[PDB]
Amino acid sequence: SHMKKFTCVQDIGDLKSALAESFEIKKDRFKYVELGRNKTLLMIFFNSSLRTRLSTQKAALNLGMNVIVLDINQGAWKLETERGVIMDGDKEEHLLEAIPVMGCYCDIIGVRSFARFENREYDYNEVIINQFIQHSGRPVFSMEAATRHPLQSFADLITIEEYKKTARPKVVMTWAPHPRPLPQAVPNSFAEWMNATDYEFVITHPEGYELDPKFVGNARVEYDQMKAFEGADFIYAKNWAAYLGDNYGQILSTDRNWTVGDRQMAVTNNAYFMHCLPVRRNMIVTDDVIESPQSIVIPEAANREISATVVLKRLLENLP
Amino acid sequence: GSHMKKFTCVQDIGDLKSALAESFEIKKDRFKYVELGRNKTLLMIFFNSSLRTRLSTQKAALNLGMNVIVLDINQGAWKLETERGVIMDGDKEEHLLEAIPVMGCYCDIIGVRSFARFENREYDYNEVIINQFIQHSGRPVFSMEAATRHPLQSFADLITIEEYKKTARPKVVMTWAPHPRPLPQAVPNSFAEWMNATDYEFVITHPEGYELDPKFVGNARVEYDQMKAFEGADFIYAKNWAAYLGDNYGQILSTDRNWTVGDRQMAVTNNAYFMHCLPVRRNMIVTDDVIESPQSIVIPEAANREISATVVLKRLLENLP
Amino acid sequence: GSHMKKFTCVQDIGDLKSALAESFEIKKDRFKYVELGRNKTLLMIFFNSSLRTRLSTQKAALNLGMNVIVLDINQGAWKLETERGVIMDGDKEEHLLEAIPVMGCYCDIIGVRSFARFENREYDYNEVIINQFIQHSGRPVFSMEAATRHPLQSFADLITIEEYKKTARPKVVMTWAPHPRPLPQAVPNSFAEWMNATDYEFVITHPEGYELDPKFVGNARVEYDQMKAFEGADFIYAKNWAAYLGDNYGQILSTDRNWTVGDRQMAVTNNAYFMHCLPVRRNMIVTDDVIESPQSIVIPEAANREISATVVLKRLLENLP
Ligand SMILES: CCC[C@H](NC(C)=O)C(=O)O
Ligand SMILES: CCC[C@H](NC(C)=O)C(=O)O
Ligand SMILES: CCC[C@H](NC(C)=O)C(=O)O
Repeated sequence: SHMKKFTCVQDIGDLKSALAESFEIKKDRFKYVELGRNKTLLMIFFNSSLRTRLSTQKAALNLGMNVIVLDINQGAWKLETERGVIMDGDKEEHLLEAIPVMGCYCDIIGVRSFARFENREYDYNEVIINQFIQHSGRPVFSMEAATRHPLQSFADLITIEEYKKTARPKVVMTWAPHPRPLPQAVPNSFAEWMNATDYEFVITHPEGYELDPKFVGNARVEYDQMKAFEGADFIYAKNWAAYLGDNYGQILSTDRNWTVGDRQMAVTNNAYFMHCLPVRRNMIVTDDVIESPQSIVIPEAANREISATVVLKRLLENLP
Repeated sequence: GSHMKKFTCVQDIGDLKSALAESFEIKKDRFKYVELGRNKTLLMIFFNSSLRTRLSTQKAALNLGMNVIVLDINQGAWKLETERGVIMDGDKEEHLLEAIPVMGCYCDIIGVRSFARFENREYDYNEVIINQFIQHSGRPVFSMEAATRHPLQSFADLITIEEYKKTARPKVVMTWAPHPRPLPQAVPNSFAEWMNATDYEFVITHPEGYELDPKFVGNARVEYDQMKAFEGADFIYAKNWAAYLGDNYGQILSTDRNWTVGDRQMAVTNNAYFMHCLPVRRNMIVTDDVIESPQSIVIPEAANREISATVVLKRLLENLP
Repeated sequence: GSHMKKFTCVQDIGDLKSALAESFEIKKDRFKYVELGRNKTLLMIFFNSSLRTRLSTQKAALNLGMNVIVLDINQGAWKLETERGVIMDGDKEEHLLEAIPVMGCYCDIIGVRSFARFENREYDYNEVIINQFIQHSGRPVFSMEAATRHPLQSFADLITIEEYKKTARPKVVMTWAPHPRPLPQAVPNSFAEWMNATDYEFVITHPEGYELDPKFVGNARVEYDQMKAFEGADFIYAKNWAAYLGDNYGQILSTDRNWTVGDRQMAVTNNAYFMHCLPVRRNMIVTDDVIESPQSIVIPEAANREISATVVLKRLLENLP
């Protein structure tokens, strides 16, 4: 296991052993508290965060690491992302100096940088997250980039294994309405990871909301929500803005009929309800559904500490 | 008392005597229990500003060798929707109902600061928010100032009065003072609550209309004449608060600068010490001269916030499963 | 020199030789003194933005096994009233006079960053604020950049020049450069102050009207012809600063892009290295090509900020009561 970064499911290697370490740590949280002694983790945020912000610090502490959270934009200087521009305006520092500089004071870097929805190529080529990998001079892990969110998916995996009633459950990812255009990072990431399992994976969303093929893989895509839900064992709801052609980053619908309510859950095999959070109640899911005992939203969130501890541990183990 | 499950009111601290004992024990030997909280994580959550609580609590946690995570919800996280059963099709991204449980997932103890909102007296006085953390965080919760109390502060105030008192049962007078904005009655309520728990001679003095909730006032003497209350006092605890009674909940009834604690009033005291929880608006709450006088123990007071916090944190730790 | 009570100017570091010695000692063995600062708490206070100082200082403190509390006053705390004897019946909730002492209550060492306000030259140059922390914090105070100096930076600059110099006494040229906003002369002042303390050949080059305070310029050669100053330089330290003399204090006299350090000027140097404290506005202060060239040691420089901080912090620790 030579983890040099953590941005996609490939980086975690064999899911079996990965899950093994996961539950090992769930059972004995501070087992490796000495592993990261005198090792410093730098968490950088370009966007808001409750779970990632908190869960990652806890994870680092579980490994006895030093933690430095940097909310660039608030305490530091707004960065100029484009190269070859005359910085005679708004920005004081260029990303080109910033990244290297930040790498100077830590051993591992965590970066959260939501898709900007300004240019699909820029977003999907994951320019920013890649520059940290290229010039930080340190191992970099994603706290959600423009197109993936491995730390989240990994946790989702852990919780499904943790709660599944059979070896290969039917896991259905469903779109839901949201008032703002959200990245497809979570959906992309979830699919990517589910496709890596032997689960029966199905993706259901409205017309026009198809995700990038490379992520969809060969998962069944059902345009009829009620159909996809039939006999599901797990429902993973999440909204995302359009991706195809002329609608990149746009809201094509706010059809409240997709709001995961009791109507749809009923058709499932008494499936559990999952969501990465934050969640807008009575938009993505009904108060009753999320409050029902089938909702494992919290246990899920909880596992974020685990996924992070494992990834952090791996990265540490491979530090020079 | 040694079964601390939370810390929101004076009842939670148990026997004042032993509590004060631990306090001075730690004042003397600050890191005596530095190993107690090893690998134990404290989560401090702020919904409002803070200098003293923000700083003093982190130091306290470190004194116990704990891990500290300060979260300024609203800045780094997502604004929460507090009301239940609403359609979150607007401003907010996350609901308090998910937020609290989630936060509990990553720590062992939680500290919350949530000022009274002055929107609905019942909501504030039923301490809905602070209680939901207690109900759904799944962790021991301590108040960094709720809507109606501020135990961490009062406890420190107690420690400092004991620390400086010249006699066994001093006359401690709490006095209202003018302020340009409507402030919570959390500090006053809390102070009374704690003073009433002592054998001190406690007196509360404020303008007409500013009476505090009876359950807090207890049976403390209420003097509407400031100069009278001040007579022969040993300690003066000044603090402003907005009206509470009936139609004026959360409102400024007066900004009478005559109540500003100046030399005029101190003179009538028994050379009393001056106290205030801070922040303090100079020449509004108290005169520059008074606060700068040697009778002002404002800082030593503030300093004790580290102590009160260390003790509470220690107790909470000791009772962690 | 070995009894550090504060760190605001080059005098505080003592003998440069031994100072540099410790510097490289730590560069080689980063956590050598990780036990030195155990159970010692550092409080970093920011009144202005910061990437390098904010990060480098926390790392430094960790290298010494210290506790770190970063406080972004203004965001999490209460805006302070700086002027004394005012009636705080407005905007501010807390006065600097209470704030400083209070903050000192919870730490062992304090780091403060407070940019020059450019409102009154005397106020800025008398370094009123940074001095009040020294006067009333009750703790050793070190500058994270005050109104007129930035020792932590200069010390690092020194370390990197020694680290890269090709001869015993290189020609180090500090050059002004255009900037759209009026910047403090703290970095330039500080750089000169430290260079003047070395046996290097030091030259300062800037446009007419931008002369720095004499006490800082010392007896360094001042060349108004940029191209002349650059001739055969071994190190180029670029940095913008607003006017200082008489009627133009804190003002932009020029934005002459001819001073932008580009290849044109570097060519005339002795293949000199390029330095800058950062942040840097590309194609304003320096050309993309210049800063990206291999002669640019901008990052190695920034990196040394961790070292300068670790040394200063170590010294301060060693002299704690
Ligand atoms: C972790 C989720 C972050 C974000 N959600 C929102 C609502 O901003 C997203 O969809 O990527
Ligand atoms: C610690 C005091 C906090 C607050 N003060 C202000 C000014 O908001 C209050 O009166 O509750
Ligand atoms: C490192 C200090 C940077 C600062 N510059 C700005 C942009 O305010 C200054 O000139 O002091």
